[PDB]
Amino acid sequence: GLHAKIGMMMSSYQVPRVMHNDPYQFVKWFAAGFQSNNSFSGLKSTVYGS
Amino acid sequence: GLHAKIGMMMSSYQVPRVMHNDPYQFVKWFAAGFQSNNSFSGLKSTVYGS
Repeated sequence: GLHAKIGMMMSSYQVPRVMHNDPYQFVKWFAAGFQSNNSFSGLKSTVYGS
Repeated sequence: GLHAKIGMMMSSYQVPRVMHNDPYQFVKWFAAGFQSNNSFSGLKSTVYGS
């Protein structure tokens, strides 16, 4: 039915500091997608009420 | 006669990746020069036909 597929799990890292006055920075990223299942005969599987 | 002098011989390296979406990049560089031997009057050592 309604299912999800994760591309890359949620990870985090720090942009490294080069000089002595480089500001602190951190980055979080994530990737996934969604789809509701249809059959071969064209039978939908989710109902949204109004 | 015709000779060459190599400044730096052919080397390669990779630009390092900082973030998680930094593109991959590589650089190759090289340095040398050429000279045909001569003398004081204008006597030469190479002939180019037509």
